[PDB]
Amino acid sequence: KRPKSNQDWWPSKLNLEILDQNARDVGPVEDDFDYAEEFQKLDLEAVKSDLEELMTSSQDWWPADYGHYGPLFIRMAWHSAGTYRTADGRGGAAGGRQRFAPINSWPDNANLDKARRLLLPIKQKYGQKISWADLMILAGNVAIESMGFKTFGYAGGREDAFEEDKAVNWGPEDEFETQERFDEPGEIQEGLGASVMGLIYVNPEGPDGNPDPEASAKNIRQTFDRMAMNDKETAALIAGGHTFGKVHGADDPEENLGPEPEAAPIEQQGLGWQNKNGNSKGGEMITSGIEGPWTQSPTEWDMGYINNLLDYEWEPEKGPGGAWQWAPKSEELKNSVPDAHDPDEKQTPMMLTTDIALKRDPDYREVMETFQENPMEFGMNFAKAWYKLTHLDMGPPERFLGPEVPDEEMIWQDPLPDADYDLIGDEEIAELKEEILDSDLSVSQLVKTAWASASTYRDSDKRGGANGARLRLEPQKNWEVNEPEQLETVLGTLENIQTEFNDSRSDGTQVSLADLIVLGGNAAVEQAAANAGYDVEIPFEPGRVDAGPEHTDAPSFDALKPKVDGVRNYIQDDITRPAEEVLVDNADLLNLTASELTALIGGMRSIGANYQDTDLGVFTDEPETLTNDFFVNLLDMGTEWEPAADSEHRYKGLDRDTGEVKWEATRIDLIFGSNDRLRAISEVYGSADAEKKLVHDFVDTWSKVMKLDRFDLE
Amino acid sequence: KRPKSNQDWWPSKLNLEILDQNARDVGPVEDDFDYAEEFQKLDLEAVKSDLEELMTSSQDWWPADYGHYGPLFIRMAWHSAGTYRTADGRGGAAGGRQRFAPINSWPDNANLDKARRLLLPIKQKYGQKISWADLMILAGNVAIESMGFKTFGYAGGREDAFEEDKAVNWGPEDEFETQERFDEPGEIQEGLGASVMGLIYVNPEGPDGNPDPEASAKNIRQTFDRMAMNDKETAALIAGGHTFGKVHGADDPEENLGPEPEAAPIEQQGLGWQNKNKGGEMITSGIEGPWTQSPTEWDMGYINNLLDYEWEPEKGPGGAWQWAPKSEELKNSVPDAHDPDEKQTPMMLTTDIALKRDPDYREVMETFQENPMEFGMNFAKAWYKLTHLDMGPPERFLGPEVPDEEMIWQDPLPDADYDLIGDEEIAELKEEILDSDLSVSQLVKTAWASASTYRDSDKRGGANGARLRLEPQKNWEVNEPEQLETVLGTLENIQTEFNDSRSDGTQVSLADLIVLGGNAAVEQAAANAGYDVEIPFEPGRVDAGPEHTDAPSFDALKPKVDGVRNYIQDDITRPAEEVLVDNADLLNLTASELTALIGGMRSIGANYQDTDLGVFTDEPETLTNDFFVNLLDMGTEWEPAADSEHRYKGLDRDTGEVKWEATRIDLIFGSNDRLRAISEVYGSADAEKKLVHDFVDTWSKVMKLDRFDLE
Ligand code: HEM
Ligand code: HEM
Ligand SMILES: [C-]#N
Ligand SMILES: [C-]#N
Repeated sequence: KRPKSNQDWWPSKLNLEILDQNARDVGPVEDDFDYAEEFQKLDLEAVKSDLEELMTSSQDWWPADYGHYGPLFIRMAWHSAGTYRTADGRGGAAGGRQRFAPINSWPDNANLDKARRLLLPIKQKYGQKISWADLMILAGNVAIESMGFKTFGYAGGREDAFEEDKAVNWGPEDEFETQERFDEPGEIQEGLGASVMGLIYVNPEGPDGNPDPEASAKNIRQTFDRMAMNDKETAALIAGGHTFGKVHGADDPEENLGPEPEAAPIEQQGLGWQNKNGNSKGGEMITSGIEGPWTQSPTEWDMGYINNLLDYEWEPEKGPGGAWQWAPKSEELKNSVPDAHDPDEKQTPMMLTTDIALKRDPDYREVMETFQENPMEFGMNFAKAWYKLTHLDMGPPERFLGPEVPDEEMIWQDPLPDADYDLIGDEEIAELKEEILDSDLSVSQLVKTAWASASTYRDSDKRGGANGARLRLEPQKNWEVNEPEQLETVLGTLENIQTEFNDSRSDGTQVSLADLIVLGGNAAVEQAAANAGYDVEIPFEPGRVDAGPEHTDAPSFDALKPKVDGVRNYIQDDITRPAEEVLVDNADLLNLTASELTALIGGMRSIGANYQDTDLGVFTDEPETLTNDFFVNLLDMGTEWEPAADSEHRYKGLDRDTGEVKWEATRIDLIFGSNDRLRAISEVYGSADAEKKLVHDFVDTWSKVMKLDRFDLE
Repeated sequence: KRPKSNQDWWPSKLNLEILDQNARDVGPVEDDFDYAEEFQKLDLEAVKSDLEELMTSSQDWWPADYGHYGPLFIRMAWHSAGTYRTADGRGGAAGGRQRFAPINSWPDNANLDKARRLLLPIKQKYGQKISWADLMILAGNVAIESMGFKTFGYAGGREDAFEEDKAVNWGPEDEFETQERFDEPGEIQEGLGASVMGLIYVNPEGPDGNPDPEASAKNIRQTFDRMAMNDKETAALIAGGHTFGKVHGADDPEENLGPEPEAAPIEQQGLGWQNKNKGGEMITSGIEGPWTQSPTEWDMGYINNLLDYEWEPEKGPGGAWQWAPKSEELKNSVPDAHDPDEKQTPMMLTTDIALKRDPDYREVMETFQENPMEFGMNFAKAWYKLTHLDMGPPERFLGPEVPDEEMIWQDPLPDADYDLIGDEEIAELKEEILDSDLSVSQLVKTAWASASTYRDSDKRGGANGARLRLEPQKNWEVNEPEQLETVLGTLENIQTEFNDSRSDGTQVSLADLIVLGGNAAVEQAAANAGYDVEIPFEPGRVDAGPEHTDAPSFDALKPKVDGVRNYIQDDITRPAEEVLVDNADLLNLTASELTALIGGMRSIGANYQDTDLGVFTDEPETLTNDFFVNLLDMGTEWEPAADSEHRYKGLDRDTGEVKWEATRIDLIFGSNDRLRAISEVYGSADAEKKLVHDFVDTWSKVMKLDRFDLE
């Protein structure tokens, strides 16, 4: 059978596998592979020409509807980007993970296995020059362009993943197509981007399977908001997308489709949902279980969707696949659309509950009305929304590659300004270092502020980080965890240094507050190491700039607000999961391994950079001195631990003999002495001759985090 | 909550996580870390001195029984080594994995969390110079020596792991202390080293919890045989071990002990089994009492108590089955473990009575009782074997306490009493091999047959020694005996002619010729494809003889499935691809290395019985990426072959004509989501050179796995 899992024996066991994913890159790609460099060698137009030709090259094993695969490719692209969540920046099209379980087998991705398979020859032809991730989005773009609508732009640069993202929690359900995340529409459990397990956003038949358009709109609005889209963008995307193609449900998928890819026979070679006698029979194609086209010309860009939806009355009915769908009352639309496969037959348009939701909901209705009255505005909004949808997880403008990248930078790219001055050199760096350390700022203050600046970075969607010094802007400047009042004091002192440095120059050289924050942190770490007798020189990369409020969507940064911060021993008093689980989730966003996280937390506790300057986990008699005291004292059996009475997050470390309170700590600190694997790391660092190693490892991790958003080396 | 793993949604999904463990080494240790070099700097005597002091240094949180922790440490070491299984070489003491789930929380390891904790100060004092794995065995040895019994030897060199071994299947049960693996004692499901989930070998109360000693003996016999031990070794180890210490069962563990370590509160800091209502009231197994009158002294006390008195079964204070003496001569004959002023009566386990009631064990025990010197030496030798079985060949045994005598279970190798060949001679032999009547396929198949027996679990097997030419390997079905003899015959003639033509004292071994021939053949296959590759070759392998080979012990290395040769035994229970992954793990391969290997190999064509299964190329013996290009071609449709148990047919989608034949070994690379992603890379237009180089790198890595003398 299967070798089982510790997770099965102990469901509550800390999920360190997510951090192990950061210890190596699976797949056959060399260590020195530079995708950006490879994509630069690609003839994008040649790939687009091949995709254009593919659009009308029907393959017998999956005949193209209306002789054009374009709509199928748009759906593939929308589903690829559609899993994105702003909460943690996970999901999305950046790694092409629709190709792996569990996403490749979600019911909502039924038959996209065939869509991706149609693209295999092109992928093989261009090889490493174009990733599956980039290719899936490009196919969607070419499809839209080939059907009469010029796209807003396209950027390459999405490097392919070779496995699923183990850190994504898709929901609490134990079964696909079920929901245990909301009681009332618009009240979905926080952190989730969809209202049902296994679906992209919402149920096409309506909430809980009920054809209730009004209620459907509530979930549509909430899920799209959680995917960074407002009402106008949402309506533009749905209407633009459903302007093309059709839904498939010749019969009930529950009884007519074979196992999803992960459960299918080996001879299926990665495909799934085999149709019982007729996978090539387009006339009996089954995907969602809903049947019918939305418009009269499913392969042409026009106002057909908005017109059919708004200019006619619709009623809920039961389709041939047993699913809820809507049909028009009048016969003005009866057989007004050619059959997707039978040239001698016609079909009547249909609408989904989620489409009717756009007409019933007052706010959405207003948008659709305006679009209908102004087709130009409809196009403008759809083009920009499609570009946003497919590029929002790619990070800053520097990561957007290729000849089709728009000249206009969008706010959702969190753009950084150019430095209109000369960068400081080694001499200046050393001077600023001494000046910051000689200020009224302490080592703890400097470390805390540099961490506050860099710690917002998340590798999921490449947002956040120290470049830009957005820490000094809304909303970060007022986040509780950053201690607003304290932060102001530190920033003012650094700004004064910046001013004095800039005014003392006579050659055009200047320094940004962004660089001073990081440089101050580095100087403070070097100082703490020096206090312990170790001479360390942290590599410093000058060039960070200071971003302004005009180019910062403040509300969008709320998603980067930490609920738990291990370096600062901050635990929001409202979190549901155990603090250490959040700690691991956050560590993943910083691309840390379990060993790096351990060195970081342990080293940090010897410096003492806690929120509100508490002594939680500060197991040392000499604060601001980088040593392995945290581990030596944490592992000492002479101390016994227990939960603090009349407390929520505190534990007391008592002398096992006298009962004298020796230390105080939180679960963040104690997990390193409890979890089997973390304890093995702690034992290494807490050994007699491991101090120097811990110092070097702490410094290496500190430097790594400070540089996470510096793509000036990509 | 926590993300629901793909294995939860699809229980039958391939377990590639085991190969990912070979892709990265978790933990903080340097990439260029050499434990052997570090252990070499250790003052072993100083560590032993510290351990001897520790034996009588009682800690208040786990007070030593009889004022000596020796017996507890022996138990810790026996449990560390005792999970070893010969079937796959997994389990055992070599990585100190008793420290990680699930082993750290098995009921049989109750309170060893305290034993390991007692060793923490010594571990911290010596740091990287001594691993936990080495320290746990050393503590057991020092315990034994301190209590009056000289050990046969000790070797260091076990590198610590930083996580559990995900490839070990511990059994089918879904609950600890239950068994769904035997219907009759002595008939345990194959591949398992214990009769119950969560126990080391057997249930101390008896099979299925019945105090039946005769039946218990059947499970003892089978499980110890699965851990490489015969009747004399088994009896010596049990009697020797139980000459020391006691079993703890002050009350029922089911209701008096807190959660095991993995389930315990964070404040427990890694410990578990917190006693609810500890010393005088220690509860570990739930069985209570000493076996002997002097539990911290080596003597004949266990064998004498067992054989010289009659015992009867009863329920003890912890509610478990144990045996009490029927005579009052043994009443209150032992001092209480925490109070020398009070006394206790000895007890025996159903598994000890098993040694007296089973005819074969009884004969051994009678011999031991009559000859203490025979008992002692059998125990000393078996304890050394037990604790060193998974360390590999003699070259891996480190330190000043390694015995000069090498034992047969170490799979020893003879020294090379001659000068090694150089570049010029290597080239000559290479040419000679290629000029023979041996084909590229015969050469590759033979080298693979030689190198592929290596398993990283216990470091047994591999091409060094040329044991492929000896029993039992020369007769294994997978090795095609008749065909193998033709190849070895030709290489042996080349060896003879070369060795005779020399005068400077230089010689070449058959072990080296087999590998050199394989390398020359791969190079030729690459050249046929237009690529010039030079495979690194390391001379120095020797030819082991039957006297360096315990043949029966090598049957554990016999493959049920061989991916490179597309061999699938017709009796396997698991799907072929699951066995393939299990085997790949033993060769330390990642999913990508396995893919490069199988795909490249199919273009060469080295199949068992020279079949065309998975050989998706029009030009065999030519190293290309044809396997991938053809496997991924949608112009081909696949279906199981009618009336076939392992075959599939690849048909032209627009004709129905058969284009190819294949097994699940071949098709999994085009079915599994992750393997397909790897296959797509190699089947791309500009990936042939990369595949050739990746195949060569993997081939070379496998050829050198047992060369413990490089990196
Ligand atoms: C409230 C959000 C949405 C829901 C519930 C939804 C729903 C559905 C369903 C049930 C299908 C048919 C699957 C099938 O049977 O073949 C489909 C197809 C489609 N969707 Fe949507 N969709 C939504 C949003 C979007 C967006 C945002 C786009 C793109 C900008 C898009 C584009 C398409 C296209 C082009 C097709 C037709 C595929 C084809 O002809 O094969 N959808 N959708
Ligand atoms: C059929 C095989 C064996 C079985 C069923 C068995 C069973 C047990 C049980 C149930 C305990 C008591 C745990 C406790 O309550 O504290 C124990 C203790 C012990 N075992 Fe065995 N055992 C076996 C083999 C061995 C072997 C091979 C050795 C070492 C060569 C060993 C040495 C010890 C020692 C020294 C203790 C005493 C621990 C102490 O005093 O804390 N055992 N065994
Ligand atoms: C939906 N597409
Ligand atoms: C048991 N040992």
